[PDB]
Amino acid sequence: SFKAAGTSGLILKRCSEPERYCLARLMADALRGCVPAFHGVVERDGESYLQLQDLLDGFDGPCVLDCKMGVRTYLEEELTKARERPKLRKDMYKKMLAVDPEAPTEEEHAQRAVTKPRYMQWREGISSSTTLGFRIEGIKKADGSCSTDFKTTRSREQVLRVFEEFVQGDEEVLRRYLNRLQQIRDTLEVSEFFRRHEVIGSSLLFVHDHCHRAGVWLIDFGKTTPLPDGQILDHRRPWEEGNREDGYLLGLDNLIGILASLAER
Ligand SMILES: Nc1ncnc2c1ncn2[C@@H]1O[C@H](COP(=O)(O)OP(=O)(O)NP(=O)(O)O)[C@@H](O)[C@H]1O
Ligand SMILES: O=P(O)(O)O[C@@H]1[C@H](O)[C@H](O)[C@@H](OP(=O)(O)O)[C@H](OP(=O)(O)O)[C@H]1O
Ligand SMILES: [Mn+2]
Repeated sequence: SFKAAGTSGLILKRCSEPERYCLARLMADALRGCVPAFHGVVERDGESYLQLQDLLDGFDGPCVLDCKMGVRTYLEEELTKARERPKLRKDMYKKMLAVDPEAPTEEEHAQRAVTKPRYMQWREGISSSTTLGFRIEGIKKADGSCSTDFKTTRSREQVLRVFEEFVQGDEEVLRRYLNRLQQIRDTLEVSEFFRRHEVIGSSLLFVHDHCHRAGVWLIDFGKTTPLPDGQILDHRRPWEEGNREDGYLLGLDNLIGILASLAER
Protein backbone atom coordinates (compact mmCIF):
# COMPACT_ATOMS: atom_id res chain seq x y z
CA SER A 1 0.00 0.00 0.00
CA PHE A 2 2.98 2.43 0.60
CA LYS A 3 5.91 3.69 -1.53
CA ALA A 4 8.83 6.11 -1.20
CA ALA A 5 8.32 9.69 -2.39
CA GLY A 6 10.96 11.84 -4.07
CA THR A 7 10.51 14.83 -1.81
CA SER A 8 12.15 14.74 1.59
CA GLY A 9 9.79 14.04 4.49
CA LEU A 10 6.91 12.67 2.38
CA ILE A 11 5.42 9.23 1.66
CA LEU A 12 3.05 7.77 -0.99
CA LYS A 13 -0.04 5.73 -0.27
CA ARG A 14 -2.14 4.05 -3.01
CA CYS A 15 -5.05 6.44 -3.72
CA SER A 16 -8.64 5.42 -2.84
CA GLU A 17 -11.55 7.73 -3.53
CA PRO A 18 -13.07 7.86 -0.07
CA GLU A 19 -9.63 8.54 1.48
CA ARG A 20 -8.74 11.24 -1.06
CA TYR A 21 -12.07 12.96 -0.44
CA CYS A 22 -11.56 12.78 3.35
CA LEU A 23 -7.99 14.15 3.41
CA ALA A 24 -8.95 17.04 1.21
CA ARG A 25 -11.78 18.05 3.50
CA LEU A 26 -9.54 17.53 6.58
CA MET A 27 -6.83 20.05 5.41
CA ALA A 28 -9.58 22.71 5.66
CA ASP A 29 -11.05 21.35 8.87
CA ALA A 30 -10.37 21.90 12.56
CA LEU A 31 -8.70 18.45 12.44
CA ARG A 32 -6.05 19.56 9.96
CA GLY A 33 -3.23 19.34 12.50
CA CYS A 34 -4.46 15.96 13.83
CA VAL A 35 -3.90 14.10 10.54
CA PRO A 36 -0.91 13.76 8.11
CA ALA A 37 -0.50 16.73 5.77
CA PHE A 38 -2.04 15.87 2.41
CA HIS A 39 -0.25 17.42 -0.58
CA GLY A 40 -2.32 16.04 -3.45
CA VAL A 41 -2.15 13.09 -5.78
CA VAL A 42 0.69 11.97 -8.09
CA GLU A 43 1.02 9.13 -10.66
CA ARG A 44 3.76 6.41 -10.50
CA ASP A 45 3.93 3.27 -12.67
CA GLY A 46 0.49 4.17 -14.11
CA GLU A 47 -1.30 4.32 -10.73
CA SER A 48 -2.57 7.09 -8.37
CA TYR A 49 -0.91 7.89 -5.00
CA LEU A 50 -1.70 10.28 -2.17
CA GLN A 51 1.30 12.44 -1.25
CA LEU A 52 1.41 12.36 2.59
CA GLN A 53 3.58 13.69 5.34
CA ASP A 54 5.76 10.92 6.70
CA LEU A 55 4.78 11.09 10.35
CA LEU A 56 8.04 9.28 11.34
CA ASP A 57 10.29 12.00 9.81
CA GLY A 58 10.90 14.10 12.94
CA PHE A 59 11.78 11.09 15.11
CA ASP A 60 15.04 9.29 15.96
CA GLY A 61 14.35 5.51 15.70
CA PRO A 62 10.62 5.74 16.24
CA CYS A 63 8.42 3.35 18.19
CA VAL A 64 4.93 3.14 16.60
CA LEU A 65 1.63 1.84 17.91
CA ASP A 66 -1.49 1.63 15.71
CA CYS A 67 -4.85 1.67 17.46
CA LYS A 68 -8.03 0.92 15.34
CA MET A 69 -10.74 3.26 16.53
CA GLY A 70 -14.44 2.49 16.95
CA VAL A 71 -16.84 -0.08 18.30
CA ARG A 72 -17.73 -1.05 14.75
CA THR A 73 -15.13 -1.73 12.06
CA TYR A 74 -17.16 -2.35 8.90
CA LEU A 75 -19.68 -0.20 6.95
CA GLU A 76 -23.43 -0.90 7.28
CA GLU A 77 -23.54 -1.48 3.51
CA GLU A 78 -21.43 -4.63 4.07
CA LEU A 79 -24.31 -6.09 6.15
CA THR A 80 -26.75 -5.35 3.34
CA LYS A 81 -24.39 -6.97 0.84
CA ALA A 82 -23.85 -10.07 3.01
CA ARG A 83 -27.58 -10.75 3.03
CA GLU A 84 -28.47 -10.30 -0.60
CA ARG A 85 -25.17 -11.51 -2.06
CA PRO A 86 -22.69 -13.07 0.43
CA LYS A 87 -19.04 -13.24 -0.66
CA LEU A 88 -17.69 -16.27 1.20
CA ARG A 89 -14.22 -15.79 2.65
CA LYS A 90 -12.24 -18.96 3.37
CA ASP A 91 -9.17 -17.27 4.96
CA MET A 92 -11.37 -15.53 7.53
CA TYR A 93 -12.78 -18.99 8.41
CA LYS A 94 -9.32 -20.50 9.31
CA LYS A 95 -8.32 -17.71 11.73
CA MET A 96 -11.56 -18.28 13.69
CA LEU A 97 -10.84 -21.98 14.17
CA ALA A 98 -7.33 -20.96 15.41
CA VAL A 99 -8.46 -18.45 18.06
CA ASP A 100 -11.72 -20.39 18.76
CA PRO A 101 -12.70 -23.81 17.33
CA GLU A 102 -16.28 -23.42 18.68
CA ALA A 103 -16.67 -19.91 17.13
CA PRO A 104 -17.93 -20.82 13.61
CA THR A 105 -21.44 -22.23 13.33
CA GLU A 106 -22.16 -25.74 12.06
CA GLU A 107 -23.01 -24.08 8.67
CA GLU A 108 -19.83 -22.01 8.61
CA HIS A 109 -17.82 -25.17 9.37
CA ALA A 110 -19.62 -26.86 6.48
CA GLN A 111 -18.94 -23.87 4.10
CA ARG A 112 -15.34 -23.43 5.40
CA ALA A 113 -16.01 -19.72 4.97
CA VAL A 114 -17.68 -16.75 6.63
CA THR A 115 -19.03 -13.35 5.55
CA LYS A 116 -16.76 -10.33 6.12
CA PRO A 117 -19.21 -8.63 8.56
CA ARG A 118 -19.44 -11.88 10.48
CA TYR A 119 -15.59 -12.07 10.60
CA MET A 120 -15.26 -8.39 11.60
CA GLN A 121 -17.90 -8.76 14.39
CA TRP A 122 -16.18 -11.74 15.97
CA ARG A 123 -12.84 -9.82 15.80
CA GLU A 124 -14.45 -6.90 17.54
CA GLY A 125 -15.71 -9.17 20.33
CA ILE A 126 -12.52 -11.11 21.18
CA SER A 127 -10.57 -7.86 21.17
CA SER A 128 -11.39 -4.65 23.03
CA SER A 129 -13.32 -3.07 20.14
CA THR A 130 -16.85 -3.97 21.31
CA THR A 131 -16.42 -3.18 25.00
CA LEU A 132 -13.90 -0.25 24.88
CA GLY A 133 -14.39 1.20 21.37
CA PHE A 134 -10.83 0.71 20.15
CA ARG A 135 -8.19 -1.96 19.83
CA ILE A 136 -4.49 -2.30 19.51
CA GLU A 137 -3.48 -3.60 16.05
CA GLY A 138 0.31 -3.52 16.07
CA ILE A 139 3.55 -2.17 17.42
CA LYS A 140 6.65 -1.38 15.41
CA LYS A 141 10.05 -0.39 16.49
CA ALA A 142 13.27 0.79 15.07
CA ASP A 143 14.57 -1.95 17.52
CA GLY A 144 13.30 -3.60 14.32
CA SER A 145 10.81 -5.69 16.16
CA CYS A 146 7.19 -5.59 15.19
CA SER A 147 4.15 -7.41 16.55
CA THR A 148 0.55 -7.74 15.49
CA ASP A 149 -0.11 -10.40 18.16
CA PHE A 150 -3.02 -8.53 19.79
CA LYS A 151 -6.14 -10.32 18.56
CA THR A 152 -7.30 -11.35 22.09
CA THR A 153 -6.16 -8.20 23.84
CA ARG A 154 -9.53 -7.19 25.33
CA SER A 155 -9.55 -6.26 29.03
CA ARG A 156 -8.85 -2.68 30.09
CA GLU A 157 -5.89 -3.98 32.02
CA GLN A 158 -4.51 -6.06 29.12
CA VAL A 159 -4.63 -2.87 27.04
CA LEU A 160 -2.89 -0.85 29.79
CA ARG A 161 -0.15 -3.45 29.96
CA VAL A 162 0.50 -3.14 26.23
CA PHE A 163 0.88 0.66 26.51
CA GLU A 164 3.03 0.16 29.69
CA GLU A 165 5.43 -2.00 27.67
CA PHE A 166 5.28 0.38 24.66
CA VAL A 167 6.32 3.52 26.65
CA GLN A 168 8.96 1.61 28.71
CA GLY A 169 8.70 3.90 31.74
CA ASP A 170 9.17 7.18 29.84
CA GLU A 171 7.05 9.60 31.85
CA GLU A 172 7.58 12.46 29.38
CA VAL A 173 6.34 10.38 26.42
CA LEU A 174 3.26 9.34 28.31
CA ARG A 175 2.49 12.88 29.49
CA ARG A 176 2.87 14.12 25.91
CA TYR A 177 0.69 11.39 24.48
CA LEU A 178 -1.99 12.29 27.01
CA ASN A 179 -1.74 15.98 26.30
CA ARG A 180 -2.02 15.26 22.59
CA LEU A 181 -5.06 12.94 23.04
CA GLN A 182 -6.86 15.56 25.16
CA GLN A 183 -6.29 18.19 22.44
CA ILE A 184 -7.40 15.74 19.72
CA ARG A 185 -10.58 14.95 21.67
CA ASP A 186 -11.31 18.68 21.91
CA THR A 187 -10.80 19.20 18.15
CA LEU A 188 -12.93 16.15 17.26
CA GLU A 189 -15.76 17.56 19.42
CA VAL A 190 -15.92 20.83 17.41
CA SER A 191 -14.89 19.46 14.01
CA GLU A 192 -17.43 19.98 11.23
CA PHE A 193 -15.99 17.00 9.32
CA PHE A 194 -16.28 14.67 12.36
CA ARG A 195 -19.96 15.42 13.19
CA ARG A 196 -20.92 14.79 9.56
CA HIS A 197 -18.93 11.61 8.85
CA GLU A 198 -19.10 8.01 9.95
CA VAL A 199 -15.49 7.17 10.86
CA ILE A 200 -14.91 3.45 10.47
CA GLY A 201 -11.65 1.59 10.05
CA SER A 202 -9.38 4.55 10.98
CA SER A 203 -6.62 4.47 13.56
CA LEU A 204 -4.73 6.65 15.94
CA LEU A 205 -1.04 6.26 15.30
CA PHE A 206 1.18 6.83 18.38
CA VAL A 207 4.81 7.66 17.60
CA HIS A 208 7.70 8.26 20.06
CA ASP A 209 11.48 8.05 20.32
CA HIS A 210 14.25 7.74 22.96
CA CYS A 211 14.61 11.58 22.79
CA HIS A 212 11.13 11.75 24.39
CA ARG A 213 9.44 13.17 21.24
CA ALA A 214 5.84 11.94 21.10
CA GLY A 215 3.06 12.55 18.57
CA VAL A 216 -0.33 11.09 17.75
CA TRP A 217 -2.32 11.41 14.50
CA LEU A 218 -5.57 10.05 12.99
CA ILE A 219 -4.87 7.97 9.88
CA ASP A 220 -6.66 5.78 7.31
CA PHE A 221 -9.79 7.36 5.95
CA GLY A 222 -10.59 4.65 3.42
CA LYS A 223 -13.87 3.67 5.14
CA THR A 224 -14.85 7.12 6.39
CA THR A 225 -18.04 8.22 4.68
CA PRO A 226 -20.38 11.24 4.71
CA LEU A 227 -23.78 11.08 6.38
CA PRO A 228 -26.58 12.27 4.06
CA ASP A 229 -28.23 15.67 4.43
CA GLY A 230 -27.28 17.28 7.74
CA GLN A 231 -27.72 14.03 9.68
CA ILE A 232 -25.02 13.97 12.38
CA LEU A 233 -23.58 11.47 14.84
CA ASP A 234 -22.62 11.92 18.51
CA HIS A 235 -19.87 9.19 18.25
CA ARG A 236 -20.56 7.83 21.77
CA ARG A 237 -24.03 6.18 21.69
CA PRO A 238 -24.31 2.45 20.93
CA TRP A 239 -24.41 1.33 17.29
CA GLU A 240 -27.71 -0.11 16.09
CA GLU A 241 -28.04 -0.91 12.37
CA GLY A 242 -29.53 2.22 10.75
CA ASN A 243 -28.04 4.83 13.12
CA ARG A 244 -24.52 4.59 11.62
CA GLU A 245 -22.87 5.28 14.97
CA ASP A 246 -19.20 4.30 15.19
CA GLY A 247 -18.49 4.73 18.91
CA TYR A 248 -15.27 6.62 17.93
CA LEU A 249 -15.38 8.92 20.98
CA LEU A 250 -16.34 6.11 23.40
CA GLY A 251 -13.03 4.60 22.25
CA LEU A 252 -11.12 7.87 22.62
CA ASP A 253 -12.64 8.47 26.11
CA ASN A 254 -11.63 4.99 27.17
CA LEU A 255 -8.14 5.28 25.70
CA ILE A 256 -7.48 8.56 27.50
CA GLY A 257 -8.75 6.94 30.73
CA ILE A 258 -6.32 4.06 30.35
CA LEU A 259 -3.34 6.30 29.65
CA ALA A 260 -4.28 8.55 32.60
CA SER A 261 -4.51 5.45 34.81
CA LEU A 262 -1.13 4.27 33.60
CA ALA A 263 0.33 7.66 34.38
CA GLU A 264 -0.71 7.38 38.05
CA ARG A 265 0.78 3.91 38.54
N1 LIG B 1 1.44 9.37 6.94
C1 LIG B 1 2.06 8.27 7.43
N2 LIG B 1 3.40 8.44 7.74
C2 LIG B 1 4.14 7.36 8.25
N3 LIG B 1 3.71 6.13 8.52
C3 LIG B 1 2.34 6.02 8.16
C4 LIG B 1 1.53 7.02 7.63
N4 LIG B 1 0.27 6.65 7.38
C5 LIG B 1 0.31 5.44 7.76
N5 LIG B 1 1.52 4.94 8.23
C6 LIG B 1 1.75 3.68 8.65
O1 LIG B 1 1.54 2.56 7.85
C7 LIG B 1 0.67 1.60 8.57
C8 LIG B 1 -0.33 1.47 7.70
O2 LIG B 1 -1.25 2.70 7.62
P1 LIG B 1 -2.79 2.63 7.02
O3 LIG B 1 -3.07 4.12 6.63
O4 LIG B 1 -3.80 2.18 8.02
O5 LIG B 1 -2.75 1.76 5.63
P2 LIG B 1 -3.70 0.60 5.05
O6 LIG B 1 -2.88 -0.38 4.29
O7 LIG B 1 -4.63 1.45 4.28
N6 LIG B 1 -4.65 -0.13 6.07
P3 LIG B 1 -4.57 -1.49 7.03
O8 LIG B 1 -4.84 -2.76 6.41
O9 LIG B 1 -5.51 -1.38 8.14
O10 LIG B 1 -3.13 -1.25 7.47
C9 LIG B 1 0.36 2.29 9.98
O11 LIG B 1 -0.05 1.46 11.19
C10 LIG B 1 1.67 3.21 10.06
O12 LIG B 1 2.80 2.30 10.54
O1 LIG C 1 -7.06 -7.17 10.40
P1 LIG C 1 -7.67 -8.34 9.91
O2 LIG C 1 -8.32 -9.16 10.96
O3 LIG C 1 -6.79 -9.12 9.09
O4 LIG C 1 -8.96 -8.01 8.93
C1 LIG C 1 -8.69 -6.92 7.95
C2 LIG C 1 -8.83 -5.51 8.55
O5 LIG C 1 -10.07 -5.31 9.25
C3 LIG C 1 -8.72 -4.45 7.47
O6 LIG C 1 -8.71 -3.16 8.07
C4 LIG C 1 -9.84 -4.72 6.50
O7 LIG C 1 -9.86 -3.70 5.55
P2 LIG C 1 -10.89 -2.49 5.55
O8 LIG C 1 -10.66 -1.85 6.85
O9 LIG C 1 -10.63 -1.57 4.29
O10 LIG C 1 -12.23 -3.10 5.38
C5 LIG C 1 -9.69 -6.04 5.84
O11 LIG C 1 -10.80 -6.25 4.94
P3 LIG C 1 -10.71 -6.84 3.48
O12 LIG C 1 -10.05 -8.22 3.57
O13 LIG C 1 -12.09 -7.19 2.96
O14 LIG C 1 -10.07 -5.85 2.53
C6 LIG C 1 -9.62 -7.25 6.81
O15 LIG C 1 -9.33 -8.47 6.11
MN1 LIG D 1 -5.53 1.07 8.58
